[PDB]
Amino acid sequence: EKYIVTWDMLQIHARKLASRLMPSEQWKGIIAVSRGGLVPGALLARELGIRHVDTVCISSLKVLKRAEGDGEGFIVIDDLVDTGGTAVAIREMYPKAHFVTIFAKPAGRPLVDDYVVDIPQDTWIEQPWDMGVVFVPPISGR
Amino acid sequence: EKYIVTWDMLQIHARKLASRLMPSEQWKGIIAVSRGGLVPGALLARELGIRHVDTVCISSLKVLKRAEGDGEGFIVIDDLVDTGGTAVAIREMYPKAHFVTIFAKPAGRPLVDDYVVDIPQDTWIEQPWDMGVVFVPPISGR
Amino acid sequence: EKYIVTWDMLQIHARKLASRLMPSEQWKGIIAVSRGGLVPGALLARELGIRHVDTVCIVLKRAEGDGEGFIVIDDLVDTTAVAIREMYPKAHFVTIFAKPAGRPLVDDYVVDIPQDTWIEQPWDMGVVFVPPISGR
Amino acid sequence: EKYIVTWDMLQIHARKLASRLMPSEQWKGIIAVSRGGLVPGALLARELGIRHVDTVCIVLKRAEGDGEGFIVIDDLVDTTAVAIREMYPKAHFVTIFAKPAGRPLVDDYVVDIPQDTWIEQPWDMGVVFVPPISGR
Ligand SMILES: [Mg+2]
Ligand SMILES: [Mg+2]
Ligand SMILES: [Mg+2]
Ligand SMILES: [Mg+2]
Repeated sequence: EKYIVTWDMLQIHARKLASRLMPSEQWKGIIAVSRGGLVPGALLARELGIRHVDTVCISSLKVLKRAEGDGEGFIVIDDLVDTGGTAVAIREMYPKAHFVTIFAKPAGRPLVDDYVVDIPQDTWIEQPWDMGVVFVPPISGR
Repeated sequence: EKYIVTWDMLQIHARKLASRLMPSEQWKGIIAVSRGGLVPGALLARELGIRHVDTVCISSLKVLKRAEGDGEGFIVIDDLVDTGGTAVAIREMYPKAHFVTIFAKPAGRPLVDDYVVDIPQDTWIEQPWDMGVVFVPPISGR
Repeated sequence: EKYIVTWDMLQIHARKLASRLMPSEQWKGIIAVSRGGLVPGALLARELGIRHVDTVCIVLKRAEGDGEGFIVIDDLVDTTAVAIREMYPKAHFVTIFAKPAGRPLVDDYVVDIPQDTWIEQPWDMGVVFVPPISGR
Repeated sequence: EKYIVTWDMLQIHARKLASRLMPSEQWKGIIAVSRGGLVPGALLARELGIRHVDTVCIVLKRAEGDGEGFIVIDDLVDTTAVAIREMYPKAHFVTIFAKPAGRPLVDDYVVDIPQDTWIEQPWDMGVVFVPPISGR
């Protein structure tokens, strides 16, 4: 299937994830996995009152940029987790961080500490930053 | 739970329902149950190329306004179906129509011919026409 | 150049029109012009608590009467406004948008748009994948 | 009176800015000003295919260098723009919106808003139940 994630829905899932991260005081900062985790990370930062937001950039492996530390007291966030991605690398670099994602495919579940929505292994997900509102012809030309 | 239905999502569900109603040629018109079925009915009419759109109005029972006929060749649409509503009355008035809804609670499933999304019996659903985009304070005042 | 109307924006306009139509009690029902007026009509129905909503499809089908006590609504008015005007001579005719040529044909409208305006309504659109500007 | 910015509108503005920043190849990375510049930054990152995104939190945390080859982005610019200007003297400083007092502080921006403009960003909002205008 093709799972469409709209801006409003991503915000709903993010607020639900933020609620599970309370109390906010247990966190010192947030490390967003670029580029997928940037928007979810910004939403979490807004909800938790956290201003210390950093990034970790990894082309597949090549660490372009890395937030310092072991992730203790930090939340590391990405948009989706599955097998064959960068989840293992993230856990090795920040073994002390709380790793969360918005979405998770079956194979990615054991790689994160928490997530919001379950996605079937076979489902393609379209994120809002990759879409736009445009004219769509009607299904029937009647 | 509180199930939030955004405008974009309602449109996605509606297009998916329209796809199941193809070929369009098997339909002569659409009868929307007011007020819940008005928007879904307008979306279906746009997708199927149907311009003959009528309404059926029923305060709970009192038929304020009724589209004539027995529903043969017509699609009757409402937003949600459950027990204790007007589903039985609709089937009696237009026994020959194709009754569809976007959402269905377990108890309402056997009352309609087709629907798109399953909603738990205990879940409250907020439709987009009842909402708006407004300032929301952060979960944490940190 | 395209004048895009999103669901959120349409809803904001319909609510401005609703507040102008208060008190709701003065109305018997709403007649939506098919298909453009269906969504604006449903929005007014919700805001004004009006359960009696009918339609006019032009004449494939038409609501009874002369529109007395009724609000007739369409989405846009350029130059049907006349057919409605003569079919429901006693109705309060309103639209969300109005182009210069349609302004005198309605009793009220919310948004003024230029005559050459290329407007796209939200029911004709949708959220789809859009290739990035750079292929990098 | 409130100037509301929806996700859809912000995205349209970010894409206009992206097309102005082509070719993407001329850039090494993007430095987003926390937290306002995080979302506009992620949008530019996607449109320009830039994977190197860093942040400056003001100084709780700051990206290395003098901004050479980098795009520094914030959401709005009134009167930090100066701190950035001196921290990354060689960076291309851009914002989505700009109030009159902030205009000369940035190298480029997309939308001009009046100095008394009360702007609300989409990350501070959400879809919630809104009582109908009539209780009928
Ligand atoms: Mg990702
Ligand atoms: Mg209903
Ligand atoms: Mg029209
Ligand atoms: Mg800001």
